Amino acid sequence: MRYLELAQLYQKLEKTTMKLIKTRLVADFLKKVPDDHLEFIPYLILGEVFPEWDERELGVGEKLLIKAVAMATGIDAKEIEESVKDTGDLGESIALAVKKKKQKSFFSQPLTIKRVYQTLVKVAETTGEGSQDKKVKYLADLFMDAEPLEAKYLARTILGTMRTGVAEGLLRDAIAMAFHVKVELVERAYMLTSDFGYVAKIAKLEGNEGLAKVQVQLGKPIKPMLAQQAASIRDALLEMGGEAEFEIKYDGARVQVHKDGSKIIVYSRRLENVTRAIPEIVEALKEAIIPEKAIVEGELVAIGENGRPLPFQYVLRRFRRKHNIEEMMEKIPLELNLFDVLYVDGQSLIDTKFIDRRRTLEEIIKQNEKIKVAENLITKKVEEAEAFYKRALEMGHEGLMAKRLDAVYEPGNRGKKWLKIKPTMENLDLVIIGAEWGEGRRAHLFGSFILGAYDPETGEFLEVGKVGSGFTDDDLVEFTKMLKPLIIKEEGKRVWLQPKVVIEVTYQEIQKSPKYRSGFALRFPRFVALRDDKGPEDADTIERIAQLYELQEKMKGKVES
Ligand SMILES: Nc1ncnc2c1ncn2[C@@H]1O[C@H](COP(=O)(O)O)[C@@H](O)[C@H]1O
Ligand SMILES: [Mg+2]
Repeated sequence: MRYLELAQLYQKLEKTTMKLIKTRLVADFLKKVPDDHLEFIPYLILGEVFPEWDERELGVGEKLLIKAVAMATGIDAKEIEESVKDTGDLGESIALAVKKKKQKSFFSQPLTIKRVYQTLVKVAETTGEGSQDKKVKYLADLFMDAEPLEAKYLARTILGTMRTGVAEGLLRDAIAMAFHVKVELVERAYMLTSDFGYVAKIAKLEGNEGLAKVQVQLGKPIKPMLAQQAASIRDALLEMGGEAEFEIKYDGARVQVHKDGSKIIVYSRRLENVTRAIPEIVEALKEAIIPEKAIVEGELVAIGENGRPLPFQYVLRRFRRKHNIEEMMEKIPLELNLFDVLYVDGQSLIDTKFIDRRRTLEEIIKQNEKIKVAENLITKKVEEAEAFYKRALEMGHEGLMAKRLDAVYEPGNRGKKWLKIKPTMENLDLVIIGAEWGEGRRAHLFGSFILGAYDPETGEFLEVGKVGSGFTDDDLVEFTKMLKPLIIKEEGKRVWLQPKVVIEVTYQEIQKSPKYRSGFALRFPRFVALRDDKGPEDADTIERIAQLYELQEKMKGKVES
């Protein structure tokens, strides 16, 4: 299949604002894709080369890209740069360079999707000595045969700036539509493997039966099972049927570990491969995990000099690797509190009752300085769990998790099989979808941020509030530098932003406002932290908010006596 057909799809996608039309376009295209392109085509359709959990990345910036295009077209980098000043878009200017290339090298050897994909992969894997020059050459080889339209999309694909309105929801729907399979099964398989390519392939070749048989695949992250919040230990035990597994709810960053022999991959909550950020934990895991193959997950916690937990922000700091891992391992010691096992030696435990998974976890983990098994208590006595809860809080943790003993693991689901019990309404993790410049001496900084809750089915982020409290001057400076590149529209003090930054905020109250489309509004939110271990698509949803609203109202309804 020619890359031109894919470029033509991108163009059609950009020419419609309609999700249903986009779904159709993508589905029709998926139907034409050769079977051996299915494993990667979904990502290319999203304008990405690899799944977010891959670790591989094209180490190509605007300059290197321009250099490759200049090399491929015979047009000076400066000229391409000067073109951007008139076009306002590098993609369009690259298309022009390629269009002009016709004068000196008129015939192209038509780009195939296969060649483009294989090239991008080679580029990403070229990190050796003179990786940069090699990447320029691979890309130049590609742009030499590109048609203008193709070049524009190849460029945006390389830069990660593709703007097709295709989100995971639409891609899921497109796969279901293209191969006449149940969207629920496409979703089930996606929650288990986080791999749209894998899911699409199976959908096409095996249909529903195949999708229903999909099991976790070692190395591919499983979307984490989430939890609803209960008002109290008592309420949690009641919901559980009178008995439950209780565990300390550790305040750190959730990670998922895949082990194959001595090979370890650790994924963060947003499924970023963060293995490289925590070498000491990886080493500890090779030792702590007994079975050759396993997938387990836990809460990675920063530990202070007094042995108590440090703020979870410290763990997220470790993930960003802004300082040398060497210094940070010293400055920010970590401990991983494992709380689930989803696979062991070729056997998926997703459909295994929790009690068996926990027993397996206890059996498979030889705890060490770094790797621990979450402390638990299985009880039917509210007072026992309450004592455990009190202790969890005195220990500096968040409270307790209560988990149904007979429940299977539900990838990506925020059900009631796992419940969180805390002393306060949990903070919301929302997407910054806009901001407003501050006033007076703060006019050069964003001083307020519009928060959006993610909508999976639609892919958009609906406004649920505006936070302008809790940020120190430095926070404002940092967020302004971080968000300026995301501006997509500006109007007075108001700026609209690409939905990419998730932040945690407290709120005085969740209000059910007829006002906004979301139906909700947060009363006086306050900044708590940057939650970059969560992608925009991992942010709290309207449903999550509605759930907290119900909890809030349930408690207000109980006020007095
Ligand atoms: N023992 C535990 N079991 C499960 N989740 C835990 C535990 N300790 C801390 N956590 C965190 O609590 C969260 C509960 O689900 P949610 O609040 O929906 O993210 C998980 O995502 C983890 O980050
Ligand atoms: Mg947490």
